[PDB]
Amino acid sequence: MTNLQTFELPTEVTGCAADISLGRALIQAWQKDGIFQIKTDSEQDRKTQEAMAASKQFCKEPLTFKSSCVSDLTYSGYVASGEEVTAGKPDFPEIFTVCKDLSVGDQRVKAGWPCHGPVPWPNNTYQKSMKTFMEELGLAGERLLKLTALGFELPINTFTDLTRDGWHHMRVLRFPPQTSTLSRGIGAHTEYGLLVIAAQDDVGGLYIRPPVEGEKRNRNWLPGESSAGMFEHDEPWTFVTPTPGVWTVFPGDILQFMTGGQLLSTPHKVKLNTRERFACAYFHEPNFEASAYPLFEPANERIHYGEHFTNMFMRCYPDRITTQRINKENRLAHL
Ligand SMILES: NC(=[NH2+])NCCC[C@H](N)C(=O)O
Ligand SMILES: O=C(O)CCC(=O)C(=O)O
Ligand SMILES: [Fe+3]
Repeated sequence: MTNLQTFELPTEVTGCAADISLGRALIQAWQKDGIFQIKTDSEQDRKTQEAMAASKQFCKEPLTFKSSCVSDLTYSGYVASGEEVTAGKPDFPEIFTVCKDLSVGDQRVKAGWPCHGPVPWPNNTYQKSMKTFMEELGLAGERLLKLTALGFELPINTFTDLTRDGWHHMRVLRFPPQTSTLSRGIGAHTEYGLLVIAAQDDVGGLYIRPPVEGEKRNRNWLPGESSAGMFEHDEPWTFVTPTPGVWTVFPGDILQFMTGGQLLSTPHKVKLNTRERFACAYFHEPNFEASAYPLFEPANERIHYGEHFTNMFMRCYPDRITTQRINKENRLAHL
């Protein structure tokens, strides 16, 4: 809580002795702190700062242009400050969401799969910066998933077998400065996939909740057990202090389900600061068609990830044209 643990990942994870020891240490760090940091090399750091710069430049565009970067096929594109709701309350960052960039010629888009479509990019320079960043983030996610399997003494590709053509996506965020009566950036929530890899500038605002002995956690993938808003005003909340040259990593709903709670989907929230805050949250996700399964309970329960993703994003954006078209064309009922 006072100081987060920081790890260096190897370029390749093969299953050697050092890989197993590192994977164990990563799991223990999650089980104690709910989060850890990983050191970035010069290339990872450059691509991070390049993405932040593109984010700041895009936010300087007029609102009428930013609001035009929307799609009714995919949730990729702009989200205005105040548009997204968490636990019914408006969240206040402006966001650009980057999901899998699929042309209208892609077979899944022609088949009308929910959430599948081309990103409404503001320009190609912004596109190149975000795609390059997400390639680098994906390499880290695969390393982390192999180390996580090794740390549980599972076959090395237990999780990466679910992430071939994974539904990886990213939220490019700018939080506005606070007012005297409003400091809620995003309410307490958990993410939906396997891993969250996050970067931030030096302003500060992210808080996470570590595992708490005796504290039962809602299973955000079940009806009536949303994690949105839970524990929001009760300690403990660890401040994720801005630290140069690191990314933060914590698990999502799928890891909690697959490990039977031995890993918890880390609740987190953002408070507005006295200055605007830029951050990027990347989500290393299963394939949209993947079905996650219990690893430690020899059980019929499954999570169809794509269904979880679509359910979650419709609850984030009930009035977005993407949500309207899913309802109008029964795209989720179809799924
Ligand atoms: N699309 C997201 N990842 N949103 C993160 C914030 C929480 C989200 N509004 C929810 O209700 O679950
Ligand atoms: O602001 C951050 O660092 C993370 C924001 C976040 O949790 C999210 O967008 O899901
Ligand atoms: Fe989040």
